[PDB]
Amino acid sequence: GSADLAHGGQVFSANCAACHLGGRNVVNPAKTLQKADLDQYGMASIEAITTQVTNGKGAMPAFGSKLSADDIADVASYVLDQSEKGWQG
Amino acid sequence: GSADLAHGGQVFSANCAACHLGGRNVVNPAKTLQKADLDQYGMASIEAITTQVTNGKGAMPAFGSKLSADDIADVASYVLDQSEKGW
Ligand code: HEC
Ligand code: HEC
Repeated sequence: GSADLAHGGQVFSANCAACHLGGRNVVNPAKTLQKADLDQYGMASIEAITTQVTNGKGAMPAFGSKLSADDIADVASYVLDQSEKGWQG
Repeated sequence: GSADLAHGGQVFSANCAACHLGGRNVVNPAKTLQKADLDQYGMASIEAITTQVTNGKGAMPAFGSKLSADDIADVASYVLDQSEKGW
């Protein structure tokens, strides 16, 4: 596909899969990356995901000082794309 | 003392149990709060626990901007005390 989504998947594996492998949320099981959960909590957008990745929230760490702006844009795109695809395989 | 440990337990329930319930570690089972693990990684002290809680590490979030210094001292004392008596 696109370069952005591919790089987003690498940012995801290295920074997010520890808690969200395959769209899970092993820490807070009510707040997964499945589309229904993103929709329930108003997180089904690039800007909302970007805000939470940048600032952290609750038990989720912040990445705003550790990732580049492009890294965060790409990982947000990857999450939204995988969520729309049902985190298939 | 007893006051510190009691408040530490409340800070722990509100901020740490999501990942460390009963002294475990839902994200990385190799790095629990059990005495053997704290000893292995040099984390079996108020100073070490305070630092990690304040700064975060890896997938563990930082709490230094969200908790008072007293909150962090107390939760550190709680964790050390639980580890010594076995969670
Ligand atoms: C474990 C330490 C995590 C890391 C690593 C990542 N996330 Fe996370 N995420 C975690 C928690 C505990 C929560 C809920 C926070 C709360 O209190 O509300 C979240 C939530 C999200 C969400 C929203 C999910 C939803 O509302 O259903 C998103 C979109 C999200 N997380 C993305 C994300 C990214 C992109 C990560 C790597 C940069 C990442 N998380 C890491 C726990 C953890
Ligand atoms: C999930 C989002 C966590 C939250 C909430 C808390 N901790 Fe944590 N802890 C977590 C991880 C992923 C790790 C290992 C980090 C690494 O990469 O090395 C830890 C580690 C600790 C340790 C050291 C344990 C050991 O070395 O065996 C301690 C003492 C510790 N965590 C304490 C602690 C406190 C007091 C918390 C609430 C304020 C807390 N953690 C929350 C994951 C998560």
